[PDB]
Order: sequence, then structure tokens, then C-alpha cells
Amino acid sequence: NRHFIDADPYPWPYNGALRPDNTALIIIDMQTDFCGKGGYVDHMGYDLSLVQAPIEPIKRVLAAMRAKGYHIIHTREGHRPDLADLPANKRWRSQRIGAGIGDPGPCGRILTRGEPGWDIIPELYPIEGETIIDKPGKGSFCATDLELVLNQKRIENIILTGITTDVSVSTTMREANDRGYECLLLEDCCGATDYGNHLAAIKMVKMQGGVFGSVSNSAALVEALP
Amino acid sequence: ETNRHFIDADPYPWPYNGALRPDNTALIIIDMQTDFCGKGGYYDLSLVQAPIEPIKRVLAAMRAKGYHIIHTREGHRPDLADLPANKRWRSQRIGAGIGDPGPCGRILTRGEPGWDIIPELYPIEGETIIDKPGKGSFCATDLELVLNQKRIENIILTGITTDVSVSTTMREANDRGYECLLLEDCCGATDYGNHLAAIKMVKMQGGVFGSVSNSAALVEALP
Amino acid sequence: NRHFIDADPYPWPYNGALRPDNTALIIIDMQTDFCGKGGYVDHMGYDLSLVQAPIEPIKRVLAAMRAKGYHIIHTREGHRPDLADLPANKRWRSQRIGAGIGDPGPCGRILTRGEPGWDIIPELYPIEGETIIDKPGKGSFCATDLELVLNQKRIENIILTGITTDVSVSTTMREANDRGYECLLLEDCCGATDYGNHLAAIKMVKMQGGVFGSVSNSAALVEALP
Amino acid sequence: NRHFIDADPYPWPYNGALRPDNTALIIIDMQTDFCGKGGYVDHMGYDLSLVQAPIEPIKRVLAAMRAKGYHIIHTREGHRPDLADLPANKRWRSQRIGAGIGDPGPCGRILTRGEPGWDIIPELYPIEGETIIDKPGKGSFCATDLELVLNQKRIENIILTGITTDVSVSTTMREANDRGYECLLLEDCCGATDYGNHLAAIKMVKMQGGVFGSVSNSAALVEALP
Repeated sequence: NRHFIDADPYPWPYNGALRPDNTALIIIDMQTDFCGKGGYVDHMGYDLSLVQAPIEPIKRVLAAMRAKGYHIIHTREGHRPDLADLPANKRWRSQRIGAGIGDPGPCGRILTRGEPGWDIIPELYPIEGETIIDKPGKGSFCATDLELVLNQKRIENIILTGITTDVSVSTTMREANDRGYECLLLEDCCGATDYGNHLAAIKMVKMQGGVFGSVSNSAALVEALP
Repeated sequence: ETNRHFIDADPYPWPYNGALRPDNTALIIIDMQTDFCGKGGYYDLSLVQAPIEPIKRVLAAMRAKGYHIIHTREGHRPDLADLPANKRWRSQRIGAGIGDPGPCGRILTRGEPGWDIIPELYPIEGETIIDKPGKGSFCATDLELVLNQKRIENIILTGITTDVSVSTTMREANDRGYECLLLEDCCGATDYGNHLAAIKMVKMQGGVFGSVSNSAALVEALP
Repeated sequence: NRHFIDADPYPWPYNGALRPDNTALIIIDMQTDFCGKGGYVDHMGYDLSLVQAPIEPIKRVLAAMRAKGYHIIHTREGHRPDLADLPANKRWRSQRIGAGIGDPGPCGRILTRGEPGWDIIPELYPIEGETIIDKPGKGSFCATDLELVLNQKRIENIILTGITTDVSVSTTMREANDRGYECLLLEDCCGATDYGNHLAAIKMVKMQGGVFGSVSNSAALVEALP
Repeated sequence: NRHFIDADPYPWPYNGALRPDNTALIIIDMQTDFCGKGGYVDHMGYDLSLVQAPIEPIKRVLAAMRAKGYHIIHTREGHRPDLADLPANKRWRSQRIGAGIGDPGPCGRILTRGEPGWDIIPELYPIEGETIIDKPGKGSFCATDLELVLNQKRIENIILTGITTDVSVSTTMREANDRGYECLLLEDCCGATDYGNHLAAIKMVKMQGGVFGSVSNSAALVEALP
């Protein structure tokens, strides 16, 4: 029994092997630091409405996938309080633009694990049974146990959502795809610091017959999810 | 006194800390392979051929000053043991099936003439070649191990395509703490707008993936 | 200018480049689950005195290295409460011998993160500025950020201590060594489920001119540490 | 549909899911450098009879597993001819004992890819369709594509053979086990530089209800292989 989600450039997953047991949702970096007042992204002066836009669509996808027993994974980008996992270049760049990782702000130390700004927003909070990946980079595979977790759960398909489209979401999709995972990006469930870069990161997926996977949207996914 | 040097770059002069030396810096030339950019293989080559002469100039300058040089080739073992099923299916669907015969041999298959690096940018002895089964040069390779034994800190990225293997390689390197410079006239893509956008993505958030420069600025300031 | 610790089969580190800035202590898995009453190792019926023996020697090494400003790393083997990072074989084997990972015991769920038995023992507890690695396997590199952290700190030399000698300690040493790190095993600062396997894991290091590194002891280290 | 091989400490694989499509033999480092006159191990003065002993048992296992269509994997430890993948400590230790990696010997440059001494021995040579892993370390996973290959082949179970028991074989088993692969070590199909270390590496597997997997022998495997 095959099932597909209408998607561009091909119906997804490629082979129609779409089941709760072999499919995970990943919700990438929906943290106050990336989409809320007083955090990292706000300190850089970007338009928060672009990264808040995906909240309600993700909420709908999350509710549907929880109700149908799909695996749910959440990521949080951040650093130990001792900053041992913070590259010096990453830190310096953030300080140069007045959004220093580990520096005090209105929601605590920016992008620092255990601080209020770093946590996942309440609207998309994890519940019992859902894996949280704490990552020190943009890619969710680099220096984490995500791959190990996917393999123990025998996950083949990944549905990607979160922020930002062109940074953590795209990097995560590229890493997953290289390792053979079959990935669907939900375009209304991501957002970026620049709308043009958001659209372009989406278009990049579709080139060469779906070089990184395929693209769909929250309504299409929720309507056809088995 | 200080050995501090910078290349003019956007959004910040690179490398961030000015620690720019032959011993801690590599050029990487990504996937300049016959099937993707050379006369015959695997219609429009113009956008992926454009970077050849700028890369040639950067390569010559960095060789002359004793910098580390690294080359990549995307490809698969001839038995296709390292080829994901989704990757294969997609390539077949668009009539460019990995491992299938084409005019320069089996497409994206190691040891085939089309898969090799173009003669204009061919490696010489002492330059490491990374053979990779994915877009990112770190995934399933020994690149990280090699960088670490050479104590490389700074990487200058060139090659094709800007938005696929180049960008992915830059993101992987960046996440691991490497300080990366993308040379915008030394890369190209299948779609010029995606090329420009992959470049712009580097610069956001004060240089989220590193910084961006060009062949002339590099050659003018390389120590 | 060069400094060496007396060690077998060669004075360590190989090149004498021994400094606080390029050297870390790692204290592996000194958790109640591995060395205390009521935990995983106790449930399997092994002799706790073998894995408690290293506590005082480690304490001495830790005090000396803290006082001289060396980087300090601690590991904890364990699993998320949802057990997503627990391989099915690992779990089955632990259940078959009556020491089931995730199953309730006198110190909480065995080898489960957040449970009392899982935490590092108070005698060797981390202080601020010391990195903790949470690992789902025996090797400290597998599915962790340890390599990322070592690289940002520019660590070249690693001094290994903890438990068990032949399992997590040896595996960690082998991983580190393969990646080019220069490793010293402190033989009186480790212990095992079997004393003979402890001795054998130590001897394995020394073969082929120090195939995994070199071997010393707490007193030799403390006496010559720069 | 379940099938088991008689093994210690438990019948293997744990769940009986033993099939040609999900099971590989790995033959580790059966190269002239490790078991032949004039190579690396011979230069260090170790007794070649210990590392030659496993050749006939491996030959039998290889023949049986080829005849039944199981996946076959081979490894070779070695270095790129420019030595870009050779750690400085690894090189220094090999030079100190008169067996310098990359230095000329009677079978070519020691442990250097493309040299006669480095190649797999004729008695156990690969045939087409059997993946060869070229590794710069002891562990077959470190800096290779082995994990990617195993995952695309959907391999779950690995049968380990080769040399040396306590170095490359044990390291590879520990890496695989940590990632959730189900591993069987064939004790008569490995050997080491020290017989006691060989026996101890085997015994280490069996502790804690099969901490690294299980242990059997060539005859038991061949008799019960489905």
C-alpha cells in the first residue's frame, strides 16, 4: 500500500513508502532566540514576522503527526554555558553585529543552553516521547546523535520544518539527503531572515529532479498524511 | 611584528582574526569534473565554465606561495555500494542515471573518463583529492581527518555548483569551526539566480557561513 | 620547553608538547550506575571494589590538573527518557541479565538521563567551566560533540581515566587515537568488571610501540605535570 | 523465520533475524603488512604464526558466505601515498620501533596504499561486488564510507574476522556495536601480536551479557548459516 504527498518536483516520498513507523517530523530551532523579541535574531534587526509566520502551520502539522503516531523530533541550536562547543569564529561574528552568543540579553545569555531565550517556544513545546536534539551548529547531524536516533528508529523519511529556511533547515536537509534519507520540505512551515533567500533555498531543493528531496505545504501534508 | 593578514571580503575582512598563513590555509576546488563542465558529457555549460579561468589564477598563486591545495570529485564506487536509492532514482527519472553509460563513460562513477577533474585544473603531487559520494565533502570521507592532521584552520572555496556541493561543503566546514571564504567568481551553478542567492546566504547575520570575496582581491592580498 | 611524563612504552606525550592549553583530562563514566550500589554494574553482580578503586587516584589527578588550568572533560553514558538513542540489541542484552536499561531500580531508571543512578558521583563532580559529554555508546566520540569541543579548544593531548577500562575507556582511547590525538592512560585511575580484562586493556595500549598511546599512573603524572 | 548461530554469551543474532540480505562478513586487514614476511608486523618482531592461524578458518567462512549470497566486506589499513591521512604520532611510533609507515621495505612502502605489502593476501582476495574499505585508522568506521555503505545495504548484522584481534578487529566491533549493529566475533578467525591479548579481547565481548555482541567459531557458523 503506497502513499504520496503532492509535492514539487515529484510526489513524495519517491517510493510511496510513507508510514508512521518509518517517518519523522523534525521541527528545527523554533526557539525565542530565533523568532521572539529580545533574542539573537531580534538583536540583529531582522523582521520577526518572517520567522513567526511558520508557527501556526507547524502547529497544525505537529498536531496531525502526533495524532497519527509519527516520530517527532525537535532541535535547539545552542551552546554549553562554558562555551566549549562554540567556535571562535561563530562567536566573533555574533559579537561584531551586537548579538553575541553567550552575552547577556533580555532573555538571558544569547543561544546559551538553559537560558529562557534559548528554549523552544511554548506554542511548539515538546511532549513526552519526542526527541530533542541539542546542536552546536546549523546542521542537525553535525556533532549530535541525530543519525544514531534515526537509525535505531529505522526512519527513512523526514519532513522538515522550522527556521531559518536557508541556514539550519537547508543545512539539515543537505546532511540528511547525503546520508540517503528522503526529505520533504514544507515551504509554509519555514521562514528566513530574508524572504528572497527563503524562496531561493526552496527552489534549490527542486533542481536536478529534486536534488535534496521535494517540497510541499502544511495543508497538503495534513490532508493526505496516512 | 604580528603575522596578521586579511583579504578584502563581504561582510568582513577574511579570515576573521587575520591568521592567514600557507601552513594553516587551504584552497579547495570542488567537483570541476569533465561530465559537469568539460567539452562533452553526462546543454548549458556556460555558467559552470565561467569560473575556470579565475580558479586557474587562484590555484597558480596559491601553489606559488606554498598553500595547501585540496580537490574534490563527486562519484560512486563502481559497484554502487555507496549510492543511496533515492539519489539513484532521481537521476534515472531525469535521464541522467548514475552508473548508466554516457559519452564519457558511466555517469558519476569513479574511474570513468567523464568523472575525472578537467585538465585545466588538474591536481599535482602533494594536493589531496577527496572522493565523495554526496554533495558535502565531509560526509563519508577522510577530509576532516586530513584537515586536522595538517592543522588547517582557513578554507577558501571554489568550484561547482555554488548552491549544491560548494554551499554544502561550506556549511559542513563552518559548523566544525573552519573559517571559510567563498570566491564568488570562482563558482557557478545551474541557475544564476541560485548562484547569487547561495552567495548572499553566506553574508547574512554578520557572515553566518563565513565571508565572500573574488579572485582579484584574493591574489592582490594573499601573503 | 618540552615536558614528559614517565610512561610505558614511551615518555608521553611523544613530542613533549605538554601544556595546559593543549591538554585535557577526561574522566569517563564515574556514575553510580557504573560504580555504586543499586546501579547497572551492581545489578550484574560485578565486584564494586574494582570500579571504586580508581576514585581517589582520579581525585588527585583532577585536583592537580584543575590547579594548573588544564581543560577538564567528564562523560556520562546514558539514554534519553524516551529511549530513542538506545539500540535494540543493547537494551535486550541488558534485560536478559537482569539489569535492563530504562527499567526501574533502586537508583531510578537504569542508565537513563536525569535519574539519580545515572549522575556522576559527587566525589568527582564537575565544576563550572568543565565540559560534560552525554553519550549513548561506549566510545565518547560516537554520536557526541566531543571531537568538535576538542578541536575548538585546540586539544592535542588527552589523559584518560575512569571506568570501565576495557569498555568505555579503551573504546574512547581507540577513537581518539585514530583521529590523531595523543593519549595517556592512567592505569591506577581506571577499573573494570574483571581485573584481568583491566590489565589486558592496559597491555593492549603498549604493543607495537604504543599502538594507542602510552600508559602511566596518577603519581607519575602529578609529579611531572607542568 | 528466526535462525541462530550457537554463540557465547547468547545465540546470535539476538533476535534471530539472520538473512543474506541483512548480514555481512567483514574480513579485517588480512594484508601482507599484518601477516606476511617483510611487512609492518614482521618488522616489529612479532610471531607471524599467530596472525597466520586465522587464514584457513576465514577461507572456509568466506566460501560459505559467498555461496549463500551474503554481503562480503574487506578492509585494508593504509595511507594515501602522500601521507596526508597519517597522524604524526602514528608515524613517529612506527619509526621508533623500526617499522616506519611510508618507509621502504622489502614489500614496498610500509602501510602505504598501492604497495605490494599493503594488499590483501591472495588466499582471501576480494571478488567483484565485495566492498573494500581503505582505512587510515584501526577502526573501520573512522574517516571512511563504511557506515554509509552499511546503511544503503540495510545491513544489520556483522560477522567479524581478521587481524589483529585486539586492535583493528576489536576497534571495528566496538564502533559497529555503538551504532546499533549486531556483531559476532569468530574467535578462530582472528589473531594478535600476543596470544593473551587475543584471548582477552574475545573475553571482553562476552561481559555484561554480551557488551559488544557475541562470540562463535568458523565451524559453528558454517554449520548453521541459513
